[PDB]
Amino acid sequence: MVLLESEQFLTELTRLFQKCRTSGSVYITLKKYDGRTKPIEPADNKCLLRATDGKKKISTVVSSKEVNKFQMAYSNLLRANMDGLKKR
RNA sequence: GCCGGGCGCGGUGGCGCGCGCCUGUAGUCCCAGCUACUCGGGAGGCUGAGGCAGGAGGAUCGCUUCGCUAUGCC
Repeated sequence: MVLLESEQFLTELTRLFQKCRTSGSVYITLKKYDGRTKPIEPADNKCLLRATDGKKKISTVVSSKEVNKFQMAYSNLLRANMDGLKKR
């Protein structure tokens, strides 16, 4: 798939959230990433996040050296783009 | 040989396909065409892949529920 870095991944996730506003759903999947590139070397410090809407899909890999920078930005992006609920 | 799958709607005689919904792998991009006919063509990555039968777990399709008694010639 379209594998991008965190900087472009967040921007494209923003576009997905905006495009799935009036019609469409946003699918976000998080899973521990081993690092394999060939069918069954195995790394234990990677995580994989895939964002799709049915038509366009993007994927990203976050490691230890970038977890600290990516966590806050991802949480802020979710807070900004996941509005539209009841406030009780 | 493999590189998503399924549900409903729609088009086509048919394939490819468009829309909405749900759900995966470490593992896809582009161009719209093939012309009575079961995946049209191009460019990339992989060695294991395909089919059958059971089991638990998601969104959905079809069914549903007249007696008692009280103050008293104090």
